[PDB]
Amino acid sequence: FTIRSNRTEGQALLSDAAARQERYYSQNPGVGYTKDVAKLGMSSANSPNNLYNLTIATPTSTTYTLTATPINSQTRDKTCGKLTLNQLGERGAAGKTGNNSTVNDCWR
Repeated sequence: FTIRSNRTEGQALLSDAAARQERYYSQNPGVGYTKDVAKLGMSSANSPNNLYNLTIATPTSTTYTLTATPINSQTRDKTCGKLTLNQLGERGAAGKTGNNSTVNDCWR
């Protein structure tokens, strides 16, 4: 249960939620993406071991940015902090986005 190993759970929270966004959109034509985790078929915005909490922004009806914020013991993760993922598949960490060393290492 290193901070580093625990990041896998945060990454998965985001990737799984992105897949759910695409399904929700397809299942609900004309409605757009959702900020409600229940509509994604999730019973909690927390990751299974309560290491990250998922929040969702939908800047437009056809875009979303997912944020996994460390909670509980994972708040010690100063290096990677909040992980992010959007509808384009762009990954982020520690306030940065894209194909760079900081983001890439945080997604390992």
